[PDB]
Amino acid sequence: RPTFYRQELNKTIWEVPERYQNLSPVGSAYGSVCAAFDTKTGHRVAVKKLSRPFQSIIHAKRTYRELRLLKHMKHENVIGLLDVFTPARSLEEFNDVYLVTHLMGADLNNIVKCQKLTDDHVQFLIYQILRGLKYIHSADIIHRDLKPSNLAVNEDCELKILDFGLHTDDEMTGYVATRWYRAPEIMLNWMHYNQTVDIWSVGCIMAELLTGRTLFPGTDHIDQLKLILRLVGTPGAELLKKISSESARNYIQSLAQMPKMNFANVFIGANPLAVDLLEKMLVLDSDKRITAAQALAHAYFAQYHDPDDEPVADPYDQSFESRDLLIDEWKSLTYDEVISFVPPP
Ligand SMILES: C1CCN(C[C@H]2COC3(CCCCC3)O2)CC1
Ligand SMILES: [Cl-]
Ligand SMILES: [Cl-]
Ligand SMILES: [Cl-]
Ligand SMILES: [Cl-]
Ligand SMILES: [Cl-]
Ligand SMILES: [Cl-]
Ligand SMILES: [Cl-]
Ligand SMILES: [Mg+2]
Repeated sequence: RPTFYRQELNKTIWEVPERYQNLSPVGSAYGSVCAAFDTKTGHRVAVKKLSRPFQSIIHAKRTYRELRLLKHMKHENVIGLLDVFTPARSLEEFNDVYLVTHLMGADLNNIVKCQKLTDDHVQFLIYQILRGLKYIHSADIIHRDLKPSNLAVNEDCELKILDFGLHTDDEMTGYVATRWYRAPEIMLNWMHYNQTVDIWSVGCIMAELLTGRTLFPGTDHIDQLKLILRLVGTPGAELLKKISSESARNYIQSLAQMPKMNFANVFIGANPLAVDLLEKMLVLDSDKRITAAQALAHAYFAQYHDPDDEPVADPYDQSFESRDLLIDEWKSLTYDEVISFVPPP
């Protein structure tokens, strides 16, 4: 067991192993984050102290869920776990959880907002998102919250996916980027959704990289749906059959019918191969959207595609999600996962 030291930073007590030095507050409802230098590995890191991890059954289960998922992710284009620790010496005194990851600088917002992106840059950035998603989806995990602020990028244009969906009603209301990248079937709860909700998000992000503008910046759920249907057309009977809410089907049928637009007249001047790929991602019927593995083999990525270097994940057991436990049982499971952690090479 390492030696810990305590300190108060911005009205919060931080007790961490000596290896972590020069802690500097950088952000704060799921927890507080400090930047630090990890003397063991030489990396600058983010250290997150979880806020009230075991205050309710819901919170204790969410803590366990986040820890299991971060321990599993081992891929160049996905954020991984460098360390996890508690200053507790026993389950009896266990109350605080700290998570350690690589410190991320820019996100994709800083890139698209204030940079000139060639088509070659768009190819490489979207390639890396799809490479990470093929890995994530192979474990039957759905990200659910892909958007530019959840994509870290460095000076060499290398990309990592972070901030897995693990949101409230108010946070999705109005003119907010938190909803602009969501597939319509989950935005309006049309049906039980698949992993291709993430592919819809990738299409929205690719369109924005190519044009410098948000694809579907709706002022509310209904305004955003209208923008979406103007581009991809209104649903045919085949998809309407798959929508569960009779009220939702009723609402859809009240709209005048519209054909799919010509994407070459929307994304003027774009690489024709990029246009072709967007038409395969931005399909209203989620059964018919291209998958991550299929998209990697698309001719738009011929420069980067290497089928011997696009790995899949080890199997991921999520049976706990249907389990009904007490706070102290979720807490004990989390404790076991903290003490069994093995750091990467
Ligand atoms: C590339 C730059 C981003 N979009 C902007 C969006 C906003 O409303 C719509 C949605 C798509 C169907 C047309 C209307 O365009 C235009 C071209
Ligand atoms: Cl990482
Ligand atoms: Cl503790
Ligand atoms: Cl964003
Ligand atoms: Cl990175
Ligand atoms: Cl439903
Ligand atoms: Cl058109
Ligand atoms: Cl597992
Ligand atoms: Mg985020």
